[PDB]
Amino acid sequence: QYSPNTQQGRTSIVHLFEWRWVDIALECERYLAPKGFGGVQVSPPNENVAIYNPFRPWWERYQPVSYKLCTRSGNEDEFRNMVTRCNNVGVRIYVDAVINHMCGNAVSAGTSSTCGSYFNPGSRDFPAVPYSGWDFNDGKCKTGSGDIENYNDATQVRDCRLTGLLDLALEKDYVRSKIAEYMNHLIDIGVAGFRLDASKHMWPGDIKAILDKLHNLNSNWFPAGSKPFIYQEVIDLGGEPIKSSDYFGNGRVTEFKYGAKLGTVIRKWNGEKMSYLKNWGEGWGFVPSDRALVFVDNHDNQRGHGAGGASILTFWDARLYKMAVGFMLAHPYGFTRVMSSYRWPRQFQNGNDVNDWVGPPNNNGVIKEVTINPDTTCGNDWVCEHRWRQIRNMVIFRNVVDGQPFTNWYDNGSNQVAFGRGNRGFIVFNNDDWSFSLTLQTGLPAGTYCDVISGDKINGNCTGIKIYVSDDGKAHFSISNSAEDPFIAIHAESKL
Ligand SMILES: O=c1c(O)c(-c2cc(O)c(O)c(O)c2)oc2cc(O)cc(O)c12
Ligand SMILES: *[C@@H]1O[C@H](CO)[C@@H](O)[C@H](O)[C@H]1NC(C)=O
Ligand SMILES: [Ca+2]
Ligand SMILES: [Cl-]
Repeated sequence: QYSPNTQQGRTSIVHLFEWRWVDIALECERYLAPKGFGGVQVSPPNENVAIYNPFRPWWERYQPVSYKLCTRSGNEDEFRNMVTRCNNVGVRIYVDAVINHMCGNAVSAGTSSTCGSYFNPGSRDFPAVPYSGWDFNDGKCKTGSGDIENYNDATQVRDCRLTGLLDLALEKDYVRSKIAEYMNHLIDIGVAGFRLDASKHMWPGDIKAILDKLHNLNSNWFPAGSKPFIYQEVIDLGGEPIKSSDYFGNGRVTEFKYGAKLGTVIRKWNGEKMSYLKNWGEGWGFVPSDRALVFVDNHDNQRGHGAGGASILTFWDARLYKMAVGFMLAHPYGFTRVMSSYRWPRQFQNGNDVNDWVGPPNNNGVIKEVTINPDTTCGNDWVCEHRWRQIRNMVIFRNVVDGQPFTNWYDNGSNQVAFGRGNRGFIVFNNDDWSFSLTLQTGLPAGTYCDVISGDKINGNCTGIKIYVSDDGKAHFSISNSAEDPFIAIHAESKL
């Protein structure tokens, strides 16, 4: 469960948050395959509650009604078509599995669901997925409210309702089997793995029992015996009894400390500096690299009130964001997930965004298609960070330097740092309020290299900055604190 199952050489996955299946299928063919992306995390593909008070919020997708592959992203035919087309070009699909719970206990009964299935939260009746009151933790939870009230009690966090979400009795073989039936339908369709939503709210042993019921990947696309990639969404910032290490026997875990600390370092909060990143990784109290799923931001915390708070960097902070994503993609620690978002009317009121609930761009509730502009950016309010030159080229940088050691570290005692990846890549950062002009040891063979941040290598020439490495492996780097992107990256495949 620890291997991503991406093609050799492809080292990242991209979260195409709220994208429709037909648009992801096209994206796999026209961009993800040629640009070296390993795979895509898709939004929950199972039927969810259609919420209309706040109009179709993104979070309605985390309130299941059934396991039918029928959502605003598309139906089962559209989902299968996307998995087949993506797999046919070597780009994998990872499903966001919402398996800890069904919808909120106070949601009204009826057919207000993405596939019209009937459901009655009050009576614990979800007939589309034979689930009844016998399949929930109402009698197991010990809190006075029935909801999670205190994170200092690890039992309560697993057996009670997360903000009222009906909590499935995951100890029951029937419930484990209905979840495995859903996950195996997806594996047999061709998915390569899963993001296990709300993993902190599930017992490590219950997750293990479900994973033990899962098939190996579809043998028409994957080698025999390939186990699905599992990355568990566990929010562990160190202040509670639940530790993400309790989940290592099931697969990888999301390392939320990664984006939180990279955000405080790049924002320079409480005196933090990039020079402090030499020991980035386990040295900062993070999980083992081989169990980490890393990212700068995710769909939830990019809204400001999630794991990491206001320190999280997002596309809204474009300049610093590209630098954070660049550092992440250059550094060997963990398996990287790049975020791809949609723009919404962010409106801050008393320190909080009152529009953080806004769902994807839409016409009367129907998600808008992703349009591609001649300059390769996206229209219809899709941000497409994965298409930004500075991010896409760093996704390729990670591929080129795959397996290469962290070496040749340099720092000015403040925010000007640099490091290489063996003899395959080198990156330089300037987050100080002054210029960086210095000759550094790069560890790379002599020659002319194109900076893949300010430009590209096209037709044997560089469209942006050019770096000259001499026979001694040294090269001079000049980065003004007022440059569009205060960082330079060069690698074996950007060499002229
Ligand atoms: O609708 C909601 C929802 O889905 C989630 C949610 C959060 C997670 O961390 C999950 O893992 C998850 O599956 C769902 O947040 C919520 C928090 C609220 O206060 C109210 C809500 O209505 C939701
Ligand atoms: C490099 O760019 C110049 C134009 O600036 C062009 O004449 C030359 O042919 C390019 N080199 C290659 C190898 O295409
Ligand atoms: Ca639970
Ligand atoms: Cl996540």
